[PDB]
Amino acid sequence: ELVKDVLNVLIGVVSATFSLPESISSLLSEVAEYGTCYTRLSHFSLQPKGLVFQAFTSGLRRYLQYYRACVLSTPPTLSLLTIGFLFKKLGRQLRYLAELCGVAFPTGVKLLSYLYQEALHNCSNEHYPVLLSLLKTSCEPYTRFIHDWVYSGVFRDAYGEFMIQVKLYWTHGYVVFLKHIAHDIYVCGKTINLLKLCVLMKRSITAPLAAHISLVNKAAVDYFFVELHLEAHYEALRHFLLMEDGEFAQSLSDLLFEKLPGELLNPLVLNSVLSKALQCSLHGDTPHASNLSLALKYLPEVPDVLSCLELRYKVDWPLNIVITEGCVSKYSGVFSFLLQLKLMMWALKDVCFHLKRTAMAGSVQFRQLQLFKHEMQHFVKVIQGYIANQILHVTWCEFRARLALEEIQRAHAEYLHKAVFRGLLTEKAAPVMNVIHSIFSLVLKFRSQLHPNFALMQQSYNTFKYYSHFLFKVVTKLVNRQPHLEDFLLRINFNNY
Repeated sequence: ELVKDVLNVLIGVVSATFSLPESISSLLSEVAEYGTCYTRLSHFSLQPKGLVFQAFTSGLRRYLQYYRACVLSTPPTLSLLTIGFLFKKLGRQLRYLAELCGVAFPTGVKLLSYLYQEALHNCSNEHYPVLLSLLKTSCEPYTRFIHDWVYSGVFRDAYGEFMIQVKLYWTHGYVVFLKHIAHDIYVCGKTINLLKLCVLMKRSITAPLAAHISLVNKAAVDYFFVELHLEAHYEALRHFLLMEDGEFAQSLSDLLFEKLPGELLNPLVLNSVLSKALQCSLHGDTPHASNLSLALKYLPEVPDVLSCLELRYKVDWPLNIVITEGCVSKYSGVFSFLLQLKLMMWALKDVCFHLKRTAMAGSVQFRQLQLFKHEMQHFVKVIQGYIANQILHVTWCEFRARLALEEIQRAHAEYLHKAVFRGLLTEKAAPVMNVIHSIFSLVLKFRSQLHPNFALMQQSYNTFKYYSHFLFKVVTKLVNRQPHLEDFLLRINFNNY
């Protein structure tokens, strides 16, 4: 009858006319060449390189068996033409699966995403369910690795199909699905790995996932405050580095300035002056109060306004990862300025005290002399009042009502950066800082000449009044081009021009 011959070609077994009127051969090739793709699949999807490729390979055999189930089920012996028409709406789909595979071929995520773009490309048509059932199982193992960083945190990779592979401790290199969740997964895992050492709407994935991301991060930040006192370290480093606590800088700087080369630089005096300083603090002497390594960074040789010296805080592991080893370096930048400021309010205090013992001696030469100090002191006691208003109070209002895990890195990087910006240390407003040195220098010369050389000092003060009068113009011209500098005008200029 020949029915059992054509039907035994979709299975792959050869026949009397299938090797490996008269026009029936042409209409036979319409069903024959269908079989050439069925065999061309088992030769390609037989193995049980990549793990996601195996599942997609394991998904194909979940389909062909149905194609083997449909055949040999309905027709015992039907008309010849019935076969060609019955296997048309289904046969052409089998030839479509040849365009998908080879009969090179991506692997890993590159394949799990390539198959996705085949869905939207041919969505409305009848190829939607078959492709979907493949994608629904071709991503099954890939969810498991995603199901590790979310629940357990053990990274299980074999060949690199995962898009992510494996002091600083944050060198798990990272670089389709919605990127709104991609970068979040990368951080939703590193937190767990850090606590261990201490229509195509994708709703079936994010919904069981986003519910767990917010609980981890909230428990991660809460882990820091209520147990490791992150809120304390900030409000403690400010007590020591930014010199917020009086009776400490006025005891440290006051000690060092008593000396001024080979002395004052061995670790016997400068590494001990701190342990004498902390006792006069009336605040501290806690586990926080330690780790104040008063270390130096230069070996100078020999009237100026510079004494290079550093003061570094020290931290331990679960806090080292937040407070960057670069941020503390910038505290050292803002510190050497603030210490340099105290050198004025002590040297200027000296001449105010050095002159006190001189007092009978009342003449025009005397009173006209002392009014210089009153005219120079008021300037420094103004620029200091500015610093003690921006870098310690208002920039601290932010970053204190701002906090209440990635954000902690940026919020801190924004707190200090505003402190060095309002501090006239940025290179943008550098000329405003350069002129300050001319002011500070002249006060030191005024300290050297503690009336044998009055006129030598009278010329010095006149140079001071010129430079100060020059500052009022260079800062004003820098307003048309910084709302931070605005408050300086109201500070330097008041009831004058």
